Amino acid sequence: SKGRLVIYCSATNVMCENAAKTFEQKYDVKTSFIRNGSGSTFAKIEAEKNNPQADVWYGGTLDPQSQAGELGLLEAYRSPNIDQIMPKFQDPAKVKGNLSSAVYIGILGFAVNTERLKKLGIEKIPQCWNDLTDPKLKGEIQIADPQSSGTAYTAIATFAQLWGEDKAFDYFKHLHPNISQYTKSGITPARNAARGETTVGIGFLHDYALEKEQGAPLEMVVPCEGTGYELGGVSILKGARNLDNAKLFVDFALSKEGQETAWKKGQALQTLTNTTAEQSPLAFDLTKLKLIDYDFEKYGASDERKRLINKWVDEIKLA
Ligand SMILES: O=P(O)(O)OC[C@H]1O[C@](O)(CO)[C@@H](O)[C@@H]1O
Repeated sequence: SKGRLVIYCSATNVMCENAAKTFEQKYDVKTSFIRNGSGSTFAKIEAEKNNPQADVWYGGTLDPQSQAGELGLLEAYRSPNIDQIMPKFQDPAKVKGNLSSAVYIGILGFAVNTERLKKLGIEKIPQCWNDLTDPKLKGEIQIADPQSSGTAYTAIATFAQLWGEDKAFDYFKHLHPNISQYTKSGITPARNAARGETTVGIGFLHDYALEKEQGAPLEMVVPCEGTGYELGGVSILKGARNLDNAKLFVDFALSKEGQETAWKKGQALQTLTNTTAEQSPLAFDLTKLKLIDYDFEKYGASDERKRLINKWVDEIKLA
């Protein structure tokens, strides 16, 4: 066993486990992970900043990792594999120097349980963000909570960029009566839509694509007004105990093999950032989508992330 590695993972358990096992088997490193939301994981790393408990932060959305970079929580390391990453996303965070790197892309949207829709007596599948404010969807939608979930923050930032911040919060307020719960995890609305516990889930479409691929009666929607996206992040923690192995993990996560195994074995259907990697047949093609130019440098920062989340809690979660 060539050393150890502790991962804070913010992707799904199945993806994290497959990455940790594939790394351990490829490189003989004793690898373990702890899984938590992108926002939850940031708070934990910030809290542990004097005596870091993990070596790398893998998966989840980029914005909290960018914020961690800004706050001095990360250790800069540019993997030679960055040369293979889509040039647009080679060094995308607020603070340059690859404190954080982009390992995948996820499209924000929603999906609809077409069988439950029918039971609600609704015949039209919603096609726009605006449709989700219709009163007939009372208690029939779920979205995550940005206090824990990177997905929820990606949505907030997407809406602020689309409509302007004030209209974004107006949207949250009109959406609110249709939300049955603000979920801790970004993926929970996908799971509950798949279950038919809810009719509409808002989140990253590859999660819905996997439920669909496994039989769920879901129709995925890229909303007609346009939408944003996540970059999945990988970052080394400042003070990492196993630095060398952390660098090796970053290499692997940015590698053709490390990215392909996410969809080949890890049941994770994000679009890959390594231009030499084979994409899943179910991965979204960004060139075909109505996407805003999501400003990672701007929203992966405290003056947006802490401000908007605290504002979201004040005006939406409370009143
Ligand atoms: O919203 P959360 O809980 O931080 O999780 C975000 C992550 O969940 C996923 O959608 C799971 O596939 C990831 O692509 C994304 O990075």
